[PDB]
Formats: sequence, structure tokens, C-alpha cells
Amino acid sequence: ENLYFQGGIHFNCLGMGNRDFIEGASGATWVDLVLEGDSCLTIMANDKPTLDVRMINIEASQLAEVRSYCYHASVTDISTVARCPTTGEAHNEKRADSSYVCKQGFTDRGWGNGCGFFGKGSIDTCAKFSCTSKAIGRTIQPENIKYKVGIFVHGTTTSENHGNYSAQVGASQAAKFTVTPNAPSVALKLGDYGEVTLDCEPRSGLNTEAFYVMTVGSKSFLVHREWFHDLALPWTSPSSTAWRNRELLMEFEGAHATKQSVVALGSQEGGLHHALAGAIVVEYSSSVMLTSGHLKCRLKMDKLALKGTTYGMCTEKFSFAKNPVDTGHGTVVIELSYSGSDGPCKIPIVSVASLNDMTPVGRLVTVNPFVATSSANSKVLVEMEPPFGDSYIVVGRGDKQINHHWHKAG
Repeated sequence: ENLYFQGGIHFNCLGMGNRDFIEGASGATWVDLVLEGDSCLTIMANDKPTLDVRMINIEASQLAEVRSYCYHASVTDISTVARCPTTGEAHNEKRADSSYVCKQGFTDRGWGNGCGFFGKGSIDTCAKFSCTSKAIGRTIQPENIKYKVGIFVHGTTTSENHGNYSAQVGASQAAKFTVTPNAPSVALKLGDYGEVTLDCEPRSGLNTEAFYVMTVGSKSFLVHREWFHDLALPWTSPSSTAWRNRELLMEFEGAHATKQSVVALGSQEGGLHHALAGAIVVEYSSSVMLTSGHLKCRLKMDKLALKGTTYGMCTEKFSFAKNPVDTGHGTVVIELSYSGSDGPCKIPIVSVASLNDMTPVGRLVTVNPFVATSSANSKVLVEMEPPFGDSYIVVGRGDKQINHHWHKAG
């Protein structure tokens, strides 16, 4: 696919409002995760590159109609047949046309309006019903659900490309894969970092017998099933193609002598949206429905390796392309510019408590940061967790070395 000319996706964590950090046991082969749809996980493990994993969305396909409800009807071609008192029931011939809704009644008759006898004359009034606009309720089967999950390895990035999916796939540093009930475990390679396996239990986060997907006009919703069954609207189903309870959208008004008007209610769409005010909204424009939720998984990392743990250290001078800023997640991010051209090469960077005391404090989130190109003045983003209080970010070695002060409150 041409990702370079497709829309971006949220596939990693920096900049997102909701972010959780996960620390995997040192040496452990697996880490247990719950992907929540509005959030993002950063996974850090000793001797492992750092990962972002996040659910992108949940898709359902091939949904089956259960019932359709008319919410806006047209009512046309009204007629009334009437009879005199004592002559029995009126029968309008449109009773033979399944498209018509008919109702019997009575009107006052006498000499004055054409009857030899005084009393109640039978009338029968029919009108053609058609559905102008209908809402549709559908079921999802679990086999037709797909979870799209993004993964990102904290390799070399820049402030410009860090969140760009086509750039990180280009760098072999991101990927997007699909777990389903029938295929709930997936292995993918991550460039020079080996592979991971996502071993998930999709069925545990599914409740497809609890709801219907209901489309109303331009919106679709997840609705409680019994609420859907008791809607007071005309309906059809696959096993019952003709509209039943069509009178619900019709008003047979007061009859006089031999005439009676029948009108349609206005659209019931707005009433429906009102009733659905607090219901889950889902995207259901195409044949595919998109929603969000939870997915429990185990992330396997025994085949996940460090990359370039054998490059040489960068030898030339760095500078701060962007001075450190708090990410809002308890971490600090910088962007470095590297003047050298021996790249790719490892960035010497540490937090120390003072320049007297060059003892490493804190730690990197972008573990093993590296310049990835021989181009001079390239950029590398580095995310880190300094300690509380005063420390200095120290980049490079010797007298090439630069530092920036930082203070973390608390």
C-alpha cells in the first residue's frame, strides 16, 4: 500500500493525552497488556528496545439486518366509503391492496345527509402508506470482528517524523496488524529488532449478544436490544418484508358524514436521536463499522533484540535542536542535532546530578539512541526520565560535551 499518500494514524504515544507506562520483568519472555482504545502503552524492559503499542480501532463487517423501523411515512390517496344506518358495514375496496391502511368508523346520518333512517352510518377509510425513511438494526457476529493494533519501536526518530506512520514504517520501526477471534495471535518482524508476538484473547472483550447496531439517518449507535424490540414504529424484518403496525405513523382524523382525512405524522428521527442521546456512537458509513474498546493480550519478546548495540559511539559535537520540555507524562523530551558524519553511531547521553558528579541518574525511554545517517546536522529525538530536582542532560564525551540544566518538581 502507498502509506505516503494515505491518512496518518495514531500508532505511538508521544503527545497523546492518555499514556500508560509498563515495566516488563527483567528477563521475562512475556508482558501482559490491556489495550484500551483511547490510550497508548509504552513498554520498557531491561535489555530490550522500548515499544509503544496501541489499539487503532475495532472493525466489524458483514453485519446482518434484524429489523427495520420506518421513522418517516408518507400517506396518500385517501378515500372513504360510507353507508346508511341499518345497511351494515362499509367495505372500502382498497382493503384488497396491501399498500393501503384502512379503518372502519361511524358518522351521524339522517335525512339531511342522504339516509332514509337516522343514526350511525358505517364508514371505511383507506390511505396508501409508504415508508420515506427507515432506521435499521443489525447484529455483529464475533468472527467478523477485527482489532487493528499499532506497534512502534523506539528507534531513531526526529521531532518531525516521530508520529508519522509512513515515515516510521519506512524506517522499519512501526507496524500495524490485525487480530481476530479466529486468528488471535500474530507475529511480526520489526526490522533490525527481531520480532514480537501479540497473543490476544479477543473473545473476552466481546459482548455481541448484548446489543444491536442501529443506524438512524446519518448516525449509527450501539443500542440495548430490548429497547430496540419495543420501539413504537412500523417495522419489517428479513423474514417479514411488508410493513406492520403502519398505523403508528398515521392519524385518522374526525370523520364527518361521508368524509375523513388521514395525515402522516412528521418524521420521528429527531425523537429517536433524543432517545439515543447517551448511546455509544460508532462510524458506519461504508459496509464496515468502526468502534473502540479493550483488547487483552500477552506481548512476547524473547525474539525482540537490541539493534546496533555494536555501532561505535559518535565522536563529534552535538547541539540541542529543541531544548528539553516536559511531555506531560513525567518524562522530558529533547531533540539533538549532530554535527558529525560518522553516522550511524551511538549517542552518548546521560542525566547526572551535577557536573561535579558524573554518576548516571534517571534513565532513557529512547534507550540506545543513535544517529542513523552519515548526513551532517541530522536530528535525533530522545525521550528520558530525569530524577526529581536538579540534574543536567549531558550529551557527547570529553570537550565535545554539552549539557542542559533541568529541574523536575517534587
